[PDB]
Amino acid sequence: QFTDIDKLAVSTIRILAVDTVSKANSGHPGAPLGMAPAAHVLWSQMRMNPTNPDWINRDRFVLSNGHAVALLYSMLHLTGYDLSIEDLKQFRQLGSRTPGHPEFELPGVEVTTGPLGQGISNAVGMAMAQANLAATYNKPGFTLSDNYTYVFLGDGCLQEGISSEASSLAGHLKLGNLIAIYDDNKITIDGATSISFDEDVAKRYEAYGWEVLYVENGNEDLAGIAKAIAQAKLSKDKPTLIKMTTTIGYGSLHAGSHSVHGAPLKADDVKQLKSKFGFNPDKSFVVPQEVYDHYQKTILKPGVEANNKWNKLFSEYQKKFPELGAELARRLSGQLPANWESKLPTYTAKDSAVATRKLSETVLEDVYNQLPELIGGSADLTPSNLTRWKEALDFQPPSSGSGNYSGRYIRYGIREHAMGAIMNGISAFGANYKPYGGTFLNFVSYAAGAVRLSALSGHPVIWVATHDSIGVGEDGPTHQPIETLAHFRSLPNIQVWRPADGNEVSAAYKNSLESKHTPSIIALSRQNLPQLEGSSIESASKGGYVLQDVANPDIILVATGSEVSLSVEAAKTLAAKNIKARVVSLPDFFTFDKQPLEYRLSVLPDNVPIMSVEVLATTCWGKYAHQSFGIDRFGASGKAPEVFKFFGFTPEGVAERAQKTIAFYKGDKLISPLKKAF
Amino acid sequence: QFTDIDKLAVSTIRILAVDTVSKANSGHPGAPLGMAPAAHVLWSQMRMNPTNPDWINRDRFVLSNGHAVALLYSMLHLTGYDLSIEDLKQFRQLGSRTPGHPEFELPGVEVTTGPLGQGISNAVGMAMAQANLAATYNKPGFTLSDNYTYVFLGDGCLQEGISSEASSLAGHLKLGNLIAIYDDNKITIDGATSISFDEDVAKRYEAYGWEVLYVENGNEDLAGIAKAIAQAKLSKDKPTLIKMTTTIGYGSLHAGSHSVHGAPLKADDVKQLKSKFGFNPDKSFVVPQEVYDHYQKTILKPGVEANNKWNKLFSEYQKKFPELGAELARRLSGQLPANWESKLPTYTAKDSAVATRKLSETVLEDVYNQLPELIGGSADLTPSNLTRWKEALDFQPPSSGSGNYSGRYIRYGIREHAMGAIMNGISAFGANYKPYGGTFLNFVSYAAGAVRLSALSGHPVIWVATHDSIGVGEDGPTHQPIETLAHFRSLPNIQVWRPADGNEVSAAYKNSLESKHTPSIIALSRQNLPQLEGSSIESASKGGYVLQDVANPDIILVATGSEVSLSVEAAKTLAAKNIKARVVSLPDFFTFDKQPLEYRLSVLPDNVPIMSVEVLATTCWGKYAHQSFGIDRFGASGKAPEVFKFFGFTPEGVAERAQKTIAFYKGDKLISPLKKAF
Ligand SMILES: CC1=C(CCOP(=O)(O)OP(=O)(O)O)S/C(=C(/O)CO)N1Cc1cnc(C)nc1N
Ligand SMILES: CC1=C(CCOP(=O)(O)OP(=O)(O)O)S/C(=C(/O)CO)N1Cc1cnc(C)nc1N
Ligand SMILES: [Ca+2]
Ligand SMILES: [Ca+2]
Repeated sequence: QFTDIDKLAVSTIRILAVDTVSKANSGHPGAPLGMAPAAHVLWSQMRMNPTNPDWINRDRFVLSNGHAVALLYSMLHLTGYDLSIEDLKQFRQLGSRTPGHPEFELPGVEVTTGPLGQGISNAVGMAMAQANLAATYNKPGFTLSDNYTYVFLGDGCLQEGISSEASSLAGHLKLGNLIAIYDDNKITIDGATSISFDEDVAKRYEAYGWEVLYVENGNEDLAGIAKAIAQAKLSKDKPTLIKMTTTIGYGSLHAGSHSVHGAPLKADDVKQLKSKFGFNPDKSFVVPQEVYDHYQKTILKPGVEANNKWNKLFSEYQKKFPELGAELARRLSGQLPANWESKLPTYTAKDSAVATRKLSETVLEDVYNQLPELIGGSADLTPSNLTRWKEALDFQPPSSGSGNYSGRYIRYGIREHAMGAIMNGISAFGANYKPYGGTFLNFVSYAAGAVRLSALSGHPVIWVATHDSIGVGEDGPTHQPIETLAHFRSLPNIQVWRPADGNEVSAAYKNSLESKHTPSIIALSRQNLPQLEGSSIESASKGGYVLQDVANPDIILVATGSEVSLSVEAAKTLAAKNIKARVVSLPDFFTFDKQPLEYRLSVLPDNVPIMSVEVLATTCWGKYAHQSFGIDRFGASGKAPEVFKFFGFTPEGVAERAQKTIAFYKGDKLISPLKKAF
Repeated sequence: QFTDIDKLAVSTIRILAVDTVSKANSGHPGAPLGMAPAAHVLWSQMRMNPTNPDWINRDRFVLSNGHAVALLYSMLHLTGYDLSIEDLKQFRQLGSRTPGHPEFELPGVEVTTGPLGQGISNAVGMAMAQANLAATYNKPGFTLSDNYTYVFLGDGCLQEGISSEASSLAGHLKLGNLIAIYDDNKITIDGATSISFDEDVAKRYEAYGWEVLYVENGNEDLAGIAKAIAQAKLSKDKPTLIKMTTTIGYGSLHAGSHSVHGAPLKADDVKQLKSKFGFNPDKSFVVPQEVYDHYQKTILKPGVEANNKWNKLFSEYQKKFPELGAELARRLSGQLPANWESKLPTYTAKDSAVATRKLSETVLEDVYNQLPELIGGSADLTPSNLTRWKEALDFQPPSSGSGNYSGRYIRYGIREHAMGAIMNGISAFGANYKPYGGTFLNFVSYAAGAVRLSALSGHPVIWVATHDSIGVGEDGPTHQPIETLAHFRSLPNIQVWRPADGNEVSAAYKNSLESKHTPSIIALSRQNLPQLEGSSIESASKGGYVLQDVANPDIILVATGSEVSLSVEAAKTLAAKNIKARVVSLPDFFTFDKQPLEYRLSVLPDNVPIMSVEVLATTCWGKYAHQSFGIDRFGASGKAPEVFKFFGFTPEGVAERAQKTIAFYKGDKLISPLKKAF
């Protein structure tokens, strides 16, 4: 039952968003105006604490149509979050807390959106995390977890393939606490949706197993919107999509036109809009006191009290369940178990040779019990990635018969992109969730859109990327990575691990799991590799180190993964020719670059030629080596050993190129590629 | 009406594919065994010429579930293509004509598949190309174009978001000559589809506007498969999907199990399989003469005659329609109009400043009439990319009211990945089709899966990627490319143009359009840039050149796009300090690298420090410069000019770093980064 104060709040939201966009003379007024009614109704019935944006059991909201951020900033301010009118007055300005698209860093913003399709996919992950948390910690009389996951999205998100992947999986998973509101306004940047998007959205979502509800007049029907949301909560066995029809830019002289999608409304348009809603056309950023009072009473105080009651319930829970209570308390503090790394496998040169793919499997087997927050999965490559521990229980709806929500292994299906965004959502949920997902390194590229946000937002997600090179063999070039590592090494804030042996694999996992703000891609091989003499978790955790040292080397061979052992063998060939080669292992560029310059230079000093060895593109190696031996063309379908030889990657081949490099620089003064002039 | 010979052909296909996989001791026997009946029926009614795989009006077949390639190689051999049993006996071996996944290079293989979801998307493009060719050249009594586009796909392709994008668009486009057969075998690598994929596929496709037919017993129902295909052809207004249920690995002792998906069948399993079908369990690669005879009579001879009648029809067409006939003849020869480049815009330092985004629009406007094979489009960013010429007619179904199939502008919607694969399909169709698609550079990354195949297969598609950097301004970091260029510059066989001004933009388009085997990404800016003194189409067409020369320079400033003008201004600042700077423009790494070493060294010689300037990652610049001034962190939301200054990109900022570089190397012997030791 909504009254005049509710209508006033809606007008306030609409005008505040418009003023925000107008002052910036940049931004999108359309969707904010169209979705204001829904924002008011939804937020007014959400259980959250504006004074504690991190409350674990808060209902969560995701703006998948991120360009409509002026609406989110308006809601954040109006409902009590730490965002002021001045912040809104700095919308889209260098260094403000109000960037042109929602950023994870801001309190109240659950994830970074802007790239269409990501938000809704993130929400699927949030709902999955909630389901697991509840199934793992809830007890009779102690409902610690039961929040809802709300999402706003438009035609753009519905067209991006990632949302189809995520929605198909969400339907299979029967995520009944996931509720999405679709802004059905029939407009996109190119004009009417009919010119490129006339599918039956409702029918498609029902096909995924979603319940689809409708709100014919999303422009004014507050009760209808409220009723749809209420109904969505009743279908606990199906995620729900609410097709809410609205007029983009409602209120504007050009409402319903693509022109109001992403350009500020003209001054006179804003004036008539305000007058129309009973506001002074000559005033801006106006918030009637009655509106603040209303939200204080309907959202803020009730939210603070809900959080209060929850803290009381959790306090008692820890007394009732000391172990589970301490476990969750630890997770909420964002810390892994003390000395958890002690369970990471260690090796010596005496141990047998193992593929890093298998070594990875062993690490997972040795730490999954120690890390209850660890949630794994694979994009339909479980037997190939070796990402599922022996007695794992799959994350599935109870009715499946293949597992339940307390399960910790996700069957993502052939959906890399959605897996990437879902992991971001699981990570964003909190409670120290540590999601990891497996697939072939070459197909991690299918999820670049999501991986980029993992890096930008700082979601510590982990990609277990096996079959890292031509070592794949027979499957051929369409399956053999060449540009993949160079790509992500060029992406800020992402670890790109390529472990050479057992100890390096443990270091990769150690650093990846302890990471709080940096995602990780761990590139693994399927071919067997020997346990290197000189490797250790401690040294490899530095991203780069001297594996095999020698006094006054004639050359330094810097390599990664499978090529480190190759370089060690090449060193033997060189030694047989009275040539000294120091071998450097560079497990991770990112981690290495984080070390002090002093250390990095001790690894890659001046006065000695440095040649890199890695069976992938050489484009990214200029930062560490003078010359590079790699592959800058596509692969080949053939037995792995034969393919390596085809490309010249044999001990002799490396040694020969080392000799050429030595002769090439004889008599020259060499400077470490690490030294910069500014 | 199929008889015993047809059943024998199916058994021959099944066993040949199995033997092929077994000899390689690598590969996938599952789908080939399951889809053999459909392959026989489909191919037996396809109008194609095995003796001329390039016949423009041939019905086309795409194996979207590429891992099932043993089936395709079997069909190619059995039906008369230039592929021998020996070729099959070299399946998955280094250098053979039969790699582990289908490659575009092989005659009879329409596109490269293996990465799931690409094939079906490519097919959508092929059908679109056919529709346009027919609408453009067909005349009363002269039906030059009317072929069908057939596709085989499995659960894997249906799960990848790219196929949803492509299928949604295909439905909107009412592509009635597109017919897809879905291998509904309920199995994927992780096991039963029910664990991650239980959506209602039929309902979803009907929601897109596709007609969905069924074949309950795809293991034996030859007539049913034939009837489904016949029915599909009757619905000229809807693409058709045939849900054909089969048993994966039909015939194997382990049929129906995930174990037969991608591992050769054991020796004894193969033996019982052969005995079961009436073949000798001790013989391999057996083709009964009656089978060759049957295909000679039902496919090869009829195909040769159909191609013959078509050649006769086209010869008469050329006499009837001299102009249109010569036009199509030219296109079929794969050549652009003689001296077509004469229509490319040219500029001088006297012309006004223009954003390369706008310059691009002008090129398109000046050549679309000259190039009838040019087909453009945008992923819902037409007004932003400026990719649509003034009097263009959109490619749409006749019933749309927005255009028809003769239209040359595609409204791709927010579907970058599908746009990438669809352009590949349009390019692959032939008739010299030149598709180009626009979107923001940062979202080209959403289509990496397809772009990679553009490079691997060698489809000369063109991406008009606007808003190339922080110059984007207010939209912020989620929209500002940092790693994008570095990523694709690390990918073999792809041009990554970043034109600095008017002449460079024309050079970019000249090289991109004349390209026969290399795709292109043209990175464009939105900010205005001046017409450079020293630029020209001829010079820029070399990928790299000396824009502003000077005798005995103290430093060389090498830059791209918007940073070239910045470096020119920086040179003025340096000159004011009695410092000489030569300015080099590097529009395209790929094209530059193609030039003779002699030329490249003349542009980037020894004995002089070289500093690169580009507002993106520096990770890829080690190949050309000693020091690099770029951005290796994410962007910021703010007015463009302010963002540039924040990152220090002003004439003074570049000049200062140039001075640091000069001092850093004073007294040292410098070698061009271009010189290699091997
Ligand atoms: C294509 C596109 C938009 C479409 C707007 O349609 P919508 O239906 O989602 O909403 P409205 O109803 O509000 O128009 S908003 C937008 C941006 O770049 C803006 O962020 N873009 C470019 C864009 C392209 N591709 C991706 C992955 N993300 C994007 N943001
Ligand atoms: C996941 C996967 C396959 C699933 C097979 O399921 P399917 O239902 O399409 O067919 P079957 O019925 O024949 O099993 S086959 C396959 C490969 O790597 C093989 O090419 N892969 C790994 C893979 C992952 N992701 C992408 C984009 N492409 C791939 N090829
Ligand atoms: Ca819309
Ligand atoms: Ca299948």
